Amino acid sequence: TPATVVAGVDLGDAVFAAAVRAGVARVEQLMDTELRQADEVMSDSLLHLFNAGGKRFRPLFTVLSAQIGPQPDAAAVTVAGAVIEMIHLATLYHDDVMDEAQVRRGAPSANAQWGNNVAILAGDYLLATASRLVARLGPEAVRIIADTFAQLVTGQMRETRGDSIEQYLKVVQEKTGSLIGAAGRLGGMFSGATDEQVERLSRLGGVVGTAFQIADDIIDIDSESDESGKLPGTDVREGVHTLPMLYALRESGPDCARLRALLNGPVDDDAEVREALTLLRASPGMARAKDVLAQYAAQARHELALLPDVPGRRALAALVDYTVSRHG
Amino acid sequence: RTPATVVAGVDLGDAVFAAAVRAGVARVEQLMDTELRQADEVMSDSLLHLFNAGGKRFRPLFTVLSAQIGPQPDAAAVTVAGAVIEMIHLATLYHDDVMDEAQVRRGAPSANAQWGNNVAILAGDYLLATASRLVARLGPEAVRIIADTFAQLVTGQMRETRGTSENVDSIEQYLKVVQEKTGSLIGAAGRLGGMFSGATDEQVERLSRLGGVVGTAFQIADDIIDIDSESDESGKLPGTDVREGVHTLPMLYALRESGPDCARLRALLNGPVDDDAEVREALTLLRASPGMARAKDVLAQYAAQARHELALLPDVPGRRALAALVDYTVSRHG
Ligand SMILES: C=C(C)CCOP(=O)(O)OP(=O)(O)O
Ligand SMILES: C=C(C)CCOP(=O)(O)OP(=O)(O)O
Ligand SMILES: C=C(C)CCOP(=O)(O)OP(=O)(O)O
Ligand SMILES: C=C(C)CCOP(=O)(O)OP(=O)(O)O
Ligand SMILES: [Mg+2]
Ligand SMILES: [Mg+2]
Ligand SMILES: [Mg+2]
Ligand SMILES: [Mg+2]
Ligand SMILES: [Mg+2]
Ligand SMILES: [Mg+2]
Repeated sequence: TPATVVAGVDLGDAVFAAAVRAGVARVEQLMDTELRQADEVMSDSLLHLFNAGGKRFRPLFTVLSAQIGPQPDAAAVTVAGAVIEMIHLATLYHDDVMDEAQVRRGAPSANAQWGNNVAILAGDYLLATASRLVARLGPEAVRIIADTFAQLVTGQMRETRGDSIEQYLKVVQEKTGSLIGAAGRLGGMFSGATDEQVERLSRLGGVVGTAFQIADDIIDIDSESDESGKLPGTDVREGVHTLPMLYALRESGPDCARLRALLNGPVDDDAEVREALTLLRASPGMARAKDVLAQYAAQARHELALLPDVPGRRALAALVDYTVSRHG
Repeated sequence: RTPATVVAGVDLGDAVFAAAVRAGVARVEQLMDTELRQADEVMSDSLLHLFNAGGKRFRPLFTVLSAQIGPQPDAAAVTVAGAVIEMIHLATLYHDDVMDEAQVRRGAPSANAQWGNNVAILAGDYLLATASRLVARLGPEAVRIIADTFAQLVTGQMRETRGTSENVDSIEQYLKVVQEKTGSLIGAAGRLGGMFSGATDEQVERLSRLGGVVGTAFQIADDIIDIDSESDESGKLPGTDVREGVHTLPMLYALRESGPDCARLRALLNGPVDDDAEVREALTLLRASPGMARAKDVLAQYAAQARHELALLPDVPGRRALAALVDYTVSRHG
C-alpha cells in the first residue's frame, strides 16, 4: 500500500498524504470519542458498524475539500468531517433495516446481530449526536445539515415509492449526492476557502455523490462480497431497480424475457438472485450504466478544474477516478 | 375513533384564560401544518398521515401552559418550541409503531400498516430534519436542548428493548426507562415554554422538573390504557405490550403476586404473545390483578409529586391549568 495512498486514493505526494491521513484520523478520533460517551446500553450497537470498517470516503472528501482553504487543519474541519460521517453511519443503520441486509462491511449487519429495533434506535441516536456536534459549527452549518438530511431522506423515500431513468437520477442525487455536496460545502467553509471555492466544492460533492451511487449500483452486480463487504444482488433481491438494471430491462435479447420475469418484483430465492446477476453482468445495459458513470466523472472533472493548482485539486481528481473505478 | 385534544378534555379555568390557551395551541398546529406541507410531494402523504388522523396534542398544550408562567406567553418563539416538541413526538411515533409492530395509531392504520416499515422509518427520519430546521430558529441553546432530549428519549427506547443485566429492581428499571423515553420530551416542553416566554431561571428549571414527573405519570397511564382501554378509547389496539413482550408497571406488580392466576399470567407473558385469545386472556388477568392496584398507587404517587412540583410555580392561571393537566394525565382513558 503506497505511502501516497489515503483511504484507497493515491494523493500523489507522501507529505500531503500524511497531512490528509492525519486529518482523516482526527475525524475518526472525534467520532470514536462521541460514540464512547453514550450510555452503556447504546455503546455496543453504536460501535458495531463503526469498528467493522468503512472507506471513510466522506471524511476524506471533507479533508480534501478543506485542503483548498488556508486552514485545512482547523478544528472545525474535523467537526464537519465527523458530522458528515455520523449522518452517513446513521443512514447505514436505517438502510440495512430497509434493505433487509444481513452483511455490512464484511460482518453481520447491525440488524442481523442486534435486531431491527436496536438498529433503528442506533441510527436515531447517531442523528441526535450529529445534531449536537454540528451545533458547534454555528447556525449556517446547522441549516445546511438539516436541509441535507431532508434531501437524503427524500431520495430514500423516492426510491421506495418507486422503472424510470429520470426518477433514478433524482433518487441518487438526493440520497447520495446531497451528503457529499454538504461535505464539500463544510470543508470549504471551515478551512476558510473563498465563497466561490465553497460553492464549487458543494457542486463537485453533489456530482461525486451521484457518481458514487452509480458505482455502488454497479458494485451490487459486478463485485463479490469479499470486495464489497455486502451481498451482491441485494438490489435484485429487494426489487430496487438501479441504472444498470433499468438499462438491462430496456434491452431485447434471447434472455431478456427471463430477466424481465426475474426482476418483476423482489426475489427471495438466492439461486434466482444469482441467475439475475449472471444475466445483468452480461447485459449491454451494464456498459450503458458505466458510460453514464463516466459522464458524471467528466462533470466532476469539469467542476474541479477551476479550483486552484494546489495539491488538493490533484487529490480531488484522483478521488473522482477512485469513485468510479473502486470495487467496494 | 381516537381521543380528542387535551385542550377539549380539561377545565382550563376562566373563559379569558381558555381563549388565550386554545389560541396558543392552535398557533402550534398552524405552524406544524405549514411545515409538514413544505416537504417534497414524495413525503407529503406519509408526513400528514398521523398528524391529520388525530392525536391529543398533549405536548403543545404542556409547552403553551409552561409559557403562561412567563411574561411573554404568546411570543412567536413559544409557538416554534411547541411545534418542535410535537414534531419530535410525531417522529418517535413513526419509529415506535415500526418497533412495536402496531397496526393502528390515532384511530387510523399506522404508517407502517398503510405503507410498510420502510416508508414509516423514512417519514420518522424526515420529521427529525424538520424539527432540527425549526428549532434552529430559537438559537444554539434550544438546538442543544432538542439534540440532548432526542438522545435521551432514544436511550430510553433502547433501554426498554435491550433490557439489562445490571443489579436493578424491575420497577426501578421501569421507572428509569419511562423517565427517559417519555419524561425527557415533556421536560423539554416545560423548559422551552419557560425559556421563550421569559420565565425566571428557577421557573424554567421547575417547569423542566414538572414535565419529567408528568411524563412518568403519562407513561404509567399509557401502560394502564394498554391493558384497560378499548381501541375506540385509545385510538390503538389494546394488548400491544403483551404482544411485544414489554413488561410495564401493571405487569411487573401482577407477576409478584402468588397463586394460580399469577402462574397463568406468567406462562402467557413468558415471551411475546401472537395468539389473539391469549392476549385477551392476559389482559383479563392483568385487569383483575392486585398488581394493577399497585401500578395505580404508583401513578397516584407521581400525580402527587407533580402537584408538589407545580405548587412551587407562581399563583397564576397557568399553574391552575397545569394542575388540571396533571389530573388529566392520570384520569384519562386514551
Ligand atoms: C450511500 C451508500 C452507497 C452507502 C454505502 O456507503 P459507502 O460505500 O461509502 O460505505 P462504507 O465505505 O462507509 O462502508
Ligand atoms: C445509505 C444510503 C444513503 C443508501 C445507499 O443505497 P444502497 O442501499 O444501495 O447502499 P448499500 O446498502 O448498497 O450500501
Ligand atoms: C409517549 C407515548 C406514550 C406515545 C404516545 O403519546 P400520546 O398518547 O401523547 O399520543 P398522541 O395523542 O400524540 O397520538
Ligand atoms: C413514542 C414513544 C416514546 C413510546 C412510548 O411507549 P409506547 O410504545 O407504549 O407508546 P404507544 O405505542 O403505546 O403510544
Ligand atoms: Mg442498502
Ligand atoms: Mg437502500
Ligand atoms: Mg447498493
Ligand atoms: Mg408503541
Ligand atoms: Mg414502544
Ligand atoms: Mg403504550
